[PDB]
Amino acid sequence: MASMRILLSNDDGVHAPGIQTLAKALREFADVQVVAPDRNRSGASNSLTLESSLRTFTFDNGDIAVQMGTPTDCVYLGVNALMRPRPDIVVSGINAGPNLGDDVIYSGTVAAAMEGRHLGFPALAVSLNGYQHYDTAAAVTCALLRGLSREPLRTGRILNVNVPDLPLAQVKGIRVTRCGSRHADKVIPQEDPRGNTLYWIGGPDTDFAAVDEGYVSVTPLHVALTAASAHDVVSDWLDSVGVGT
Amino acid sequence: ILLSNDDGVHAPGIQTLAKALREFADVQVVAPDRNRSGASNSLTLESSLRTFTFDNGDIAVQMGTPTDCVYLGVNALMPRPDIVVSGINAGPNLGDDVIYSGTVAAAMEGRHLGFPALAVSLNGYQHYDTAAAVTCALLRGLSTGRILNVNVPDLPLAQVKGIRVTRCGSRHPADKVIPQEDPRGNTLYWIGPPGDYDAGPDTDFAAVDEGYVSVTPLHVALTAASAHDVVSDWLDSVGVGTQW
Ligand SMILES: [Mg+2]
Ligand SMILES: [Mg+2]
Repeated sequence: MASMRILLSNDDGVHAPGIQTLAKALREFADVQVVAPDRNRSGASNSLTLESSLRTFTFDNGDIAVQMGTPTDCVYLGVNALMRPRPDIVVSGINAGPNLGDDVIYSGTVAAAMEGRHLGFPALAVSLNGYQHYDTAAAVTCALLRGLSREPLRTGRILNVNVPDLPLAQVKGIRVTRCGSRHADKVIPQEDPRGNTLYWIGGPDTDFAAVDEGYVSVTPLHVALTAASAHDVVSDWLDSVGVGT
Repeated sequence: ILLSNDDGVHAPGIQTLAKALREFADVQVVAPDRNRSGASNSLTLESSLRTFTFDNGDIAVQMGTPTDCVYLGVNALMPRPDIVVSGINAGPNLGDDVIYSGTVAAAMEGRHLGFPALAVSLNGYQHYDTAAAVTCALLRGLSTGRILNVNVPDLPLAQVKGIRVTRCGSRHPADKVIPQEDPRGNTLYWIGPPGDYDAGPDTDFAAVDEGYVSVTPLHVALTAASAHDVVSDWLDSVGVGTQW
């Protein structure tokens, strides 16, 4: 029953209908602090903005927008400075458009969640497979948060949630999925004065399939980029050709 | 060699590397037509990407991503390269940022396509020669399915101490959040170390602090660590589809 501290961010910026819908739904049963970008960051790199002062705007309701802040900037500032006591969880969304595939790491929605993966509860990244039923997506997120406060799930990770763009009553249920994959298939030029020649035009368990079949898709993600297997197969490769003239 | 980057075909880091590498190896430059450090690094999956070709051979993909430059370079524009390299970046690529880095991304498209790949970055602004020298030394190797991720101190080559096989950190422990004001009184926040330290003994972060070339074997993480049943059981135990 008790009040969970939620850091809410996104990719689409403080004004987006997705984050503002979710925030209203969440403020009914949780303490919500919005720290989001000052603009829509679709197509924009994610990174922590280091050693460069970030200006902070405060809205009437207390939402805060970070001037030129990436989704990771917002999460970093929210976790370490802007939400006191420190948030229990980071929620990122609701994003306008899906976040499916192995390409999700390059998305700002996932990136914000990823930045909040070390908190008390695993981070949620929430995307709507469209632009209409934010209500459905906000409902699915609430169910998830209630569940986490009931029986906690292991931290250090994120759940990537994709919600079909459907009325709540038409959603068939929730599946635990794994990410899909979309991609040599390059084509030919067609410029009117032939300005250039070199051109391009570039599973039953995948997240794509569950969403297409009308289900909420939940993919558990973690970041691990090193093998102890690689660490010394290049270390003995380095000490092979050491210092010498 | 296919040489690309994140900061553009005219970038100092890539030009200094392409010149130093043209000593030992043959290089084909395919890089974005503009600085992309602020742009997303995914492939542009369903559009027609124009290319520009300079007198020296260099190719610039118009509005290209760093991965686009590797994909479009290999399977459409360039004999097949021996090693795909991602030019000397202006600025570090340390810890969590490697997931987000355009420089790292370009190397990643390389090994997905099935090539050896190198990504290199300068922790500063001045000593591209130092970084080029380090890369040339490294490329001079016996001439893993993982990319090396290399970070170089911004020092004259003679001031550089060693070379460390490192792993990635998350975020630097020394990087704190420091509240500030501007002359207008606006509230501002500054992320980073107030001076000097305390980094993980084996991390990419640590090496650079101590004047050492960080080299990390790398592969991006979209895995679950087979934690699919852990969550599957969690949705059954707690009512998540109940209230509808
Ligand atoms: Mg977005
Ligand atoms: Mg760059």
